[PDB]
Parts: sequence; structure tokens; C-alpha cells
Amino acid sequence: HMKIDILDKGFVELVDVMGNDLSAVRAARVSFDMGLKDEERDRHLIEYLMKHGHETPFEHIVFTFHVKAPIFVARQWFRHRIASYNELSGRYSKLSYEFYIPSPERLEGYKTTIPPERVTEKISEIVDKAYRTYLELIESGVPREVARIVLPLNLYTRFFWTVNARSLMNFLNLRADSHAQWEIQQYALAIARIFKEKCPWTFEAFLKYAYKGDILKEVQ
Amino acid sequence: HHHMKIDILDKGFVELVDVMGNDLSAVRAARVSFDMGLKDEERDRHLIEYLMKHGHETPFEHIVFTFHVKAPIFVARQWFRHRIASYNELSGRYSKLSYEFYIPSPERLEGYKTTIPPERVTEKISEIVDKAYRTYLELIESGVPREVARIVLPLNLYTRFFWTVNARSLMNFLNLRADSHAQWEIQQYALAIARIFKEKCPWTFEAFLKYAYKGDILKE
Amino acid sequence: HMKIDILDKGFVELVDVMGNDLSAVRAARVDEERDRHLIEYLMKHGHETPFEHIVFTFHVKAPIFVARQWFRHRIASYNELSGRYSKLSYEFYIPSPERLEGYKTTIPPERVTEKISEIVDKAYRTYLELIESGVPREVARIVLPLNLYTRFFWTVNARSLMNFLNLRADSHAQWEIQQYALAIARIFKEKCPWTFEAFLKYAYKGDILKEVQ
Amino acid sequence: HMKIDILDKGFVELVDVMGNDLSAVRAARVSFDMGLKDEERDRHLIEYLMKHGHETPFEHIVFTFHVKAPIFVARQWFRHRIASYNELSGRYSKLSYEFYIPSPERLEGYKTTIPPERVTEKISEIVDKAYRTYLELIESGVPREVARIVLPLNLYTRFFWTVNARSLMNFLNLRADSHAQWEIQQYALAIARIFKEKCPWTFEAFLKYAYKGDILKEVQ
Ligand SMILES: Cc1cc2c(cc1C)N(C[C@H](O)[C@H](O)[C@H](O)COP(=O)(O)OP(=O)(O)OC[C@H]1O[C@@H](n3cnc4c(N)ncnc43)[C@H](O)[C@@H]1O)c1[nH]c(=O)[nH]c(=O)c1N2
Ligand SMILES: Cc1cc2c(cc1C)N(C[C@H](O)[C@H](O)[C@H](O)COP(=O)(O)OP(=O)(O)OC[C@H]1O[C@@H](n3cnc4c(N)ncnc43)[C@H](O)[C@@H]1O)c1[nH]c(=O)[nH]c(=O)c1N2
Ligand SMILES: Cc1cc2c(cc1C)N(C[C@H](O)[C@H](O)[C@H](O)COP(=O)(O)OP(=O)(O)OC[C@H]1O[C@@H](n3cnc4c(N)ncnc43)[C@H](O)[C@@H]1O)c1[nH]c(=O)[nH]c(=O)c1N2
Ligand SMILES: Cc1cc2c(cc1C)N(C[C@H](O)[C@H](O)[C@H](O)COP(=O)(O)OP(=O)(O)OC[C@H]1O[C@@H](n3cnc4c(N)ncnc43)[C@H](O)[C@@H]1O)c1[nH]c(=O)[nH]c(=O)c1N2
Ligand SMILES: O=c1ccn([C@H]2C[C@H](O)[C@@H](COP(=O)(O)O)O2)c(=O)[nH]1
Ligand SMILES: O=c1ccn([C@H]2C[C@H](O)[C@@H](COP(=O)(O)O)O2)c(=O)[nH]1
Ligand SMILES: O=c1ccn([C@H]2C[C@H](O)[C@@H](COP(=O)(O)O)O2)c(=O)[nH]1
Ligand SMILES: O=c1ccn([C@H]2C[C@H](O)[C@@H](COP(=O)(O)O)O2)c(=O)[nH]1
Repeated sequence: HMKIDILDKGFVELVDVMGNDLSAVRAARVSFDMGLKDEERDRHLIEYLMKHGHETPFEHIVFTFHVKAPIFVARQWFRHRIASYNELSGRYSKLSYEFYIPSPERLEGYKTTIPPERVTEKISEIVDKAYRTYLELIESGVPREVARIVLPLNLYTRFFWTVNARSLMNFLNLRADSHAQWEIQQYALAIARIFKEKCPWTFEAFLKYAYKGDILKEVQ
Repeated sequence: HHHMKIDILDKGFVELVDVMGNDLSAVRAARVSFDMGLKDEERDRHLIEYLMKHGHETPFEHIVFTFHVKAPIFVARQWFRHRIASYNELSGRYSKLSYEFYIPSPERLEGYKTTIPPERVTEKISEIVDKAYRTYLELIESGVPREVARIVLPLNLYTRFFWTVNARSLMNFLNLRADSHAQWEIQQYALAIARIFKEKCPWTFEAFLKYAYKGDILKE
Repeated sequence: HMKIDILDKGFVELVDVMGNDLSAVRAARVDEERDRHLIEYLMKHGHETPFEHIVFTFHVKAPIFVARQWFRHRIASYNELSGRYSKLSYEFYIPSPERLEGYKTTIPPERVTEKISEIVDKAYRTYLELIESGVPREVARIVLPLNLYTRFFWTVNARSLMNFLNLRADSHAQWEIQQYALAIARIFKEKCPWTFEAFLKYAYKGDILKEVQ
Repeated sequence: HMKIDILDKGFVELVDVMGNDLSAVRAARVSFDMGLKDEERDRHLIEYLMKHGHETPFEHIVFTFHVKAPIFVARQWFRHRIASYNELSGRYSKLSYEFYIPSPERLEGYKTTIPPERVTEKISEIVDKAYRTYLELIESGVPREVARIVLPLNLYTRFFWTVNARSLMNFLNLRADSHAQWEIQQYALAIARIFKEKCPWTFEAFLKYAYKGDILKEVQ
């Protein structure tokens, strides 16, 4: 159970895993009517599959994560269809006062007419007003599913994500990359760390031969 | 195939952009099993009914639709959970968003005893979206990148997307969303999807309602 | 270790599993009696997505005509033995005379078994001849019959596995794949008793699992 | 309907299509709250999407094919899960005397101890014996689903294939390549021709920037 904190209140937590590097090896070797051999040959096979684009053996390694993220990050995340999701419902749950407030450092490198600290304050102010309106509508008898429509996109949500290593590697190619929004790159970095810990050979081979993004080769 | 269009909520819509196939596409795909093709209207319509009541669903995957939908983000989040489909949506990271939000009418609260008049709930919702949208424009004008500025925008912000889906996945969508358990707002969009489906595939739609449809609102 | 022999030379073997009945509870909720009650509630009302968080990996040995029907289940992962790169073994499914008893045949079922065995022997011999003569494996194997045994790894979640059971653990499916589906059901019941029991009770569409223990 | 003969008795036939190059342009432009512009800018956008790996807009172009192929080719083909299939059933149909007999030219480049013409004869001989046994079991009352198990892997089958341009391009990367079996390369070349005819800009851009195989850059 590895847990990595992301942003001001979010996290990525490993809930469960099926298999390891040898799961991909065993699945690849069935093609030749073979099974496992030895650490050197098996690790060499992992590198071979990654170098030649033999991706299907990696589908037999599966992960389950527990993620707490702002809704704008979850909307980008939930576009990855080759995976399983189960999320907190704003129709049935009374939502908590938990929102992503960017730190002033998030606006570094941008020439802004107002200080980054003031942008942080303006964002906090609007979430405070929206959350107060939400509670007022709830207390006045407005059904939850309608009252929440005033809540901003930085509202924190929670979800379970079940994904295989092949789809997870596609997620890393697209999200652990400077073109993805900074907030989701941070989440992808945490996914990469858990992946590296559970599948060191696959992760190392992935970075070496198949990884298409840019930030995982620069950030340890 | 031409541009069917149904207005939903205050500013949304469901528009038919394109379609591939019709009832006979499912007939031709089912008949290949027996080394046959089309026969006649009576036998082919009887085959559609047979397929539907027996759960032979794969022939219906050969009928495909493309829709153009304008919907509030809370509706799009529920909709985008349907993984067996294709999506392409408006980006808040790259587009300067328009002043278009879903403001529920007072009638949306009918059947709920509220401490404040429904008209005042409508006003409170309009007020908070006005404040959030104004803050969003302020941050944009001050040089804050769009992908950060938009995080203060509420869940009733209108978004636009293209949805490509086959009749099998569309029928699953209708079972789940054209039903009283789904949120009222997405039921309205599902009624529009069913209306288009009925027009393009009358035999499939009629057989679906008659033997496989699991929801409750289409039969009323 | 769970391994069940199927047909004359096939099998279904459990290689790995992720999660159990509580994985579907942990996924839905975002106590034994309350959690079983929740599983039954999810199955009864068609809340299927929490069951996608339970995953299985099987190792299956089956005739190619069975594998062709099996591989139609797209929502799963496969990795199979290659006839292009492997020299195939003399392993074919020969139906026993009991497979045909129930059909009025003009020749005894034992003779049908013999005719099938004879033609697979001739095909396999031709295959070895072409291999020995330098014909590439991928071409030489095209003479081998549909009852040739193949081996594969199958990674599937409980939701797609339940769809597989609805369709294959049913009298409309071919008898041969029903036998594999019964073995899949046995392992699934052992690892997820509450989910399997709730599935049989409220969502199972087939007929043979309610009759066969 | 565009029909291309493959092998001795096989074919690839275009049954239906939804959309064209402009479908992808339209789906990509929603990101910027835009639609179509002009031929030069819209074709430039297709090239841009292919060059930077923006693949999802191409999912909105869908094709339906009617293919006749040997079962060993169909087994490799049916591994492409992101698609729809409906095939001839050996359980319910009395199968025809239609088998793939390789020509002597198929064995060119391989040093064989027996002439290629003799390999062709040996293959024909064993299919003749197997087909005769199949008919005798059928005539004796053996159910079709059992009688067919003696039929060899070169037996011709027929199927409908519904696939979008993104999954079709994945199919071309893997099957229109020298690593794939020669027989399925012949089918992939026919798929490529129909794709080029219906989506010239997408096909041209695909070959230019995203195509991973080798034979489509050599063969017109
Ligand atoms: C930087 C950046 C910018 C954007 C976007 C992403 C990124 C990283 N996206 C999101 C993008 O369109 C896409 O939805 C996600 O990145 C998921 O990518 P996959 O489809 O590869 O993942 P997913 O997990 O859904 O699929 C994994 C793989 O399966 C295959 N696949 C799955 N379903 C398929 C199907 N139905 N047909 C064919 N192949 C299928 C593909 O091979 C895919 O790579 C986007 N989106 C948007 O709408 N507007 C935008 O402006 C942007 N902008
Ligand atoms: C009234 C109501 C209430 C809720 C919800 C829905 C509705 C209608 N949901 C959403 C729900 O869990 C689900 O995501 C959507 O209904 C999409 O359903 P499908 O998976 O059937 O569609 P989708 O299009 O994703 O799949 C279509 C079909 O493909 C199959 N399928 C696709 N992907 C699969 C996979 N990976 N494994 C196995 N089979 C797969 C299944 O057969 C499925 O029926 C939910 N969600 C949530 O997180 N929290 C909640 O509280 C709620 N509440
Ligand atoms: C008794 C019997 C008889 C036959 C057949 C099956 C059985 C049980 N079949 C095979 C059948 O058409 C089908 O291919 C398999 O049963 C796989 O079933 P699913 O598609 O449900 O599983 P699969 O694993 O492919 O999908 C699981 C679920 O995800 C969803 N799904 C997955 N992919 C989808 C997609 N592309 N579009 C929409 N939804 C999608 C559906 O909800 C589906 O139930 C067949 N086949 C044939 O070609 N000819 C035949 O004559 C027969 N006969
Ligand atoms: C030359 C050659 C040689 C071989 C093989 C292929 C080729 C081209 N294969 C087949 C291979 O393993 C694979 O099944 C097919 O190429 C289908 O490829 P996709 O998964 O890309 O297509 P498919 O159409 O199924 O999927 C398209 C895309 O969707 C995504 N995808 C779909 N389902 C997914 C899932 N469940 N998890 C993650 N991502 C998913 C991926 O991004 C994928 O590229 C093989 N097979 C074998 O078993 N033994 C062998 O020896 C060989 N040998
Ligand atoms: O009727 C519902 C309720 C929930 N969800 C999904 C969408 C989100 O991913 C998550 C929470 O949605 P809300 O309940 O907050 O709308 O569950 C739906 O698809 N439909
Ligand atoms: O980097 C991006 C940009 C967009 N999208 C998807 C998510 C939404 O479905 C839609 C718009 O996202 P925003 O650009 O508004 O974040 O496109 C992503 O997945 N990643
Ligand atoms: O019971 C059946 C019948 C057919 N099919 C699929 C598998 C093949 O793709 C095709 C023909 O299979 P046979 O009927 O020849 O076994 O249809 C099944 O999956 N199950
Ligand atoms: O080039 C290949 C080799 C294998 N496979 C898949 C198809 C079968 O499921 C299995 C074995 O195919 P053969 O190598 O026996 O043709 O792997 C392919 O799709 N393409």
C-alpha cells in the first residue's frame, strides 16, 4: 500500500496488484510453447518485447489504484476507456469542503497583471462562495444532484482505477508528458513510481525503448 | 443520415451528424451465420425481433451513429462513462469559454418542498455562475493560462462534443440513461437519442422497446 | 493450485487472481452480512462496474474450434501458442463415442471416432513431411484440422467473465466450450463465492449452472 | 461495392462507410470551438494530427467490410478486439468445398527437398480427404458442429468487419508489414486500397507520419 500525496489535498494509493515482470514473460513465452527460464534471459525477453512493440504480454499485469483528484483532472483521466472506474457520486453524497487551490508557484513563468498570490485568493474566494451556495440549497431542500451544479471544476473527487500495464503505459505516454496539463502530469508521476516499484524490469525497458513522453526521462 | 436536431434544456442539443447502416445492416450481419443475406421485409423484420428477444446483440454493432451534443459538464461526466464509444470534446485548456450555463427552471424543483421559492433557487444558481464566469474572464485578462483560470467554473458550464457509437452500445446507453434512476437532465438527452434511433432504425427500436429495453421512461 | 482437466487432453488452470468479493464492495461503496447484501443488491439492479475490479488469469489448453469461439470475447487479454513459430505436437481432440450417442447415425459412434482419428493422423503426417522437407511452419500447419490443441493465457475481469458464463455455460453453446465454462465457473466460485452465488441468483442468463453443482 | 480478390478464392469487399477526411477535421476542431475551414487548412490539420499522435479524431470514420478468408488468416484477424465481427457458422452451415491451396510461388526463397508443385499437391490431397470425411460424417447423421472438426485450417470462412479508421490504422501497422504472415499481408494491402480511396488525406498523412509497417511504402 504505497501512498503518494499530489497537489494540496490529493493522492494516488496502490490498493492491489496482480502479477509482476514474470507475468509478461510467461505470457510472451506461450507463443514458443515455453515458460520461465532464468533472470537474465527473462529480463532480456522483457527488453525484446518493449523494443519490438510486443505489447499484449503486458496486459496480464493489473493494478488497482485509489485516487483523490480535482474534477478537471478526473475528466481528463476518465477519457482513458481501456480501464475500470468507480467514483464518489455528487448525486447521492453530501460533498466535502475540499478543493484544489493552486499555489502561487503554479503561475511561475507567466507574466500576470495581478500577483500569483492574488490569483490564489480569487480562486479560493469563488470556491468559498460556491460551496456556501451549495450548502444553502441543500439546507433549503434542493436535491443534491441539482445543488452541486454550482460547484467549481477544482472540487476534489475520489475514485478506484483498475488498469493493466499496457493501458497504464499508454496513460504514461500521454499524461507523463509536458503537453498534458501540469496537474495531471503530477498524478502520472505518482502512477509511474508505483509502476516502477512493482514492475522494475518492465518500467526500465519501457523508459528505454517505448516511452513516448518527455518528463519521465528528466524527473527521477 | 441528414442533420436531425433536438433542443435539450435551456441551451443544449443533440444533433445527428452521420449514420452508417439501418435495420438491414443487422439482418445481413446475422444471416452470414447461415451463409445467407437479405430475404424479404416480413422475414427480415421477424429476424430483428428474434435477435432482440434472444440476446443475439453483435449484429447491431454494424449500425453506427455520430452525434453532436451540447451539454452541461455534469451531464457530460455521466455520459463519458460509456467507454464503448468515441468522443471529441471542446477543450477548456485551449478555448476561451463562452457565457453558456445550464440554469434550471423553477419547474425542476416540483415535488420538493423548499424553504425558499424555486424562482429564488434559479436566481441563486444564476448569481453564482455570473460571479464564477466574471472571475474566469478576469484571470484570463490578467494573463492566467486558460487551463488554470477555468477551474473556478461551475459544473453547469456548457461543453460540446462529438459522439460516435454503434446501436448495441447506444441500446445499453438507453437502458441506463432513458430511465428514472438516471439524473433528470441526462434522461432528457437520452430521450433525444432514442428519438433519433427510432427514426433511423424503426424495426430495431420497436423490437428493443418490446423485448430488451430495461428502462422505464421510453414506454411512457 | 487449481487445475481442471477438460475433454480428452485439455485443461483450465488458475494462474493468478486480483481481489475477491470485498474488492467489488470497496469499489461500490465510494461486515459480512452487509457486504453480501450489497453484492446481491448490485447484481439484482444491474450495477456491474464494481465487479470489474476482480481480475483472473487462466492457462487454458483447448482445441482450435473452441478457442475460436472463446477469442470472440473481446473484453479480455489473450496470449496464445503460435503455429507460425512452434513445431506443433500430436495433440488433437478426438470425440469419444458418447459425444454422438443421442443422434441416430448410420454408422456406429465408435466408427465415427475412428474416421476422425484417421484423418487427423493423415493430416499430422503430411504436416511433419512438409516441415522435414523445408516448408515453413506457417504454411505447413494449414493442413492441420480444427481439433488441433492450442494453449493460451486468458486475463479477464469478473464482469466480462460473467458475460462469458451467461453465453458459454448454456445449452445453446457448443458442448465442448460448455465443459470449459463449467471449469471457469468452479474456479470463479472458489475465489468469489458471494459474487458467484449472487450472479446465479439474480443475473445469470444461462441454464446449465443452475442444474450442475 | 469495391471488391478486391485475394489469394485463390478470397476477397475484401467494402460494404459501407461513415464519414470521410472531414469527419476527423470536424472532431479535431471542436477542441478550439471551431468547425471546417477550407481544403488547404483542413488537409494541413489532418497532417498535423497524424504527425503529433492525435489519434482520437480518426475514430469518427467507420468502415464495414465483407471478407472471405482462410480460417488461419481469420484467427490472426479476429485478435483485433477494437472492432465488430459476424462470421459464417460451421455449427449451423454445411460448409462448401473452398480451401486455400498455395501456389508453388508461395514457397519461393525457401530451399525445399521436394518441388513446390508437390507441396501444392500434398496440401490439395489432404484437404480432399478431410472434406470427403466431413461430408460422410454429415451424411451419416453426425451433427455439423462435430463433423467440421476434421476440416483443415485453410478452409475458407466469411465475415463482416466493422472498424473505425484508428483501429484500422493499427491493423495496417501490424498486418501490412513483412513480420505478419504473407497471407494476411495480402488482405491488409486490399484494406489499405479501400482506405486510401475513401480517406485520401488520412491515408497519405498516415503513410507519411504514423505508419509503422514496411510494405505500404513500397507497394502502390
Ligand atoms: C495533451 C492532450 C490533449 C488532449 C487530449 C489528450 C492529451 C494527452 N485529449 C484526450 C484524448 O482525445 C483521449 O481521449 C485520451 O488521451 C485517451 O487516449 P486513448 O484513446 O489512447 O486511451 P484509452 O484508454 O481510451 O484507449 C487505449 C488505447 O485503446 C485504443 N482504443 C480504445 N478505444 C478505442 C476506440 N473506440 N477506437 C479505436 N481505438 C480505441 C487506442 O489504441 C488507444 O491508444 C483530448 N480529447 C478531446 O476530446 N479534446 C481535446 O482537446 C483533447 N486534448
Ligand atoms: C443511475 C446511475 C447511477 C450511477 C451510474 C450510472 C447510472 C445509470 N454510474 C455509472 C456506471 O457505473 C457506468 O460507468 C455507466 O453506466 C456506463 O455503463 P457501461 O459500463 O455499461 O458502459 P460502457 O460503454 O463503458 O460499456 C458498455 C458495455 O461494455 C462492457 N464493458 C465495457 N468496458 C468493460 C470493462 N472494462 N470490463 C468489462 N465489461 C466492460 C459491458 O458489457 C458494458 O455493459 C456510477 N458510476 C460511479 O462510478 N459511481 C456511481 O455512483 C454511479 N452511479
Ligand atoms: C450460442 C452462441 C452462438 C453464436 C455466438 C455465441 C454464442 C454464445 N457467436 C459469438 C457472439 O456473436 C459474440 O462474438 C461472443 O459471444 C462474444 O460476446 P460479447 O460480444 O458479449 O463479448 P465481448 O467480450 O466481445 O464483449 C463483452 C461486452 O462488452 C460489450 N462490447 C464489447 N465490444 C463491443 C463493441 N465493439 N460494440 C459494442 N459493445 C461491445 C457488450 O456489452 C458485450 O456484452 C456467434 N458469432 C458469429 O459471428 N456467428 C455466429 O453464428 C455466432 N453464434
Ligand atoms: C507479427 C505478429 C505476430 C504475432 C501477433 C501479431 C502480429 C502482428 N500476435 C497478435 C497480437 O498479440 C495481438 O493480439 C493483435 O496484434 C491485436 O493487436 P492489438 O491489441 O493492437 O489490437 P486490438 O484491435 O485488439 O486493440 C487495438 C488497440 O487497443 C488497445 N487495447 C485493446 N484491448 C486492450 C486491452 N485489453 N488492454 C490494453 N490495451 C488494449 C491497444 O492500444 C491496442 O493497440 C500474437 N498473439 C499471440 O497470442 N501469440 C503470438 O505469437 C503472436 N504473434
Ligand atoms: O447517475 C449517475 C451518477 C454517477 N455517475 C458517474 C459519473 C461520475 O464519474 C461519477 C459521479 O457522478 P455524479 O453522481 O457526481 O453526477 O459517477 C453516472 O455516470 N451517472
Ligand atoms: O489535456 C487534455 C485536454 C482535454 N482532454 C479531454 C478531457 C475532456 O473530456 C475534454 C476537455 O478537457 P479540458 O481541455 O477542458 O481540460 O478533452 C484530456 O483528456 N486532456
Ligand atoms: O457457438 C458459437 C458459434 C459461433 N461462434 C463464432 C466463432 C467463430 O468466429 C464463428 C463461427 O464459429 P463456428 O460456428 O464455426 O464454431 O462464430 C461462437 O463464438 N460460438
Ligand atoms: O502473425 C501472427 C501470429 C499469431 N497470431 C495470433 C493468432 C492466434 O490467436 C495465435 C496463433 O496464431 P498462429 O501463429 O498459429 O497463426 O496468435 C496473430 O494474430 N498473428
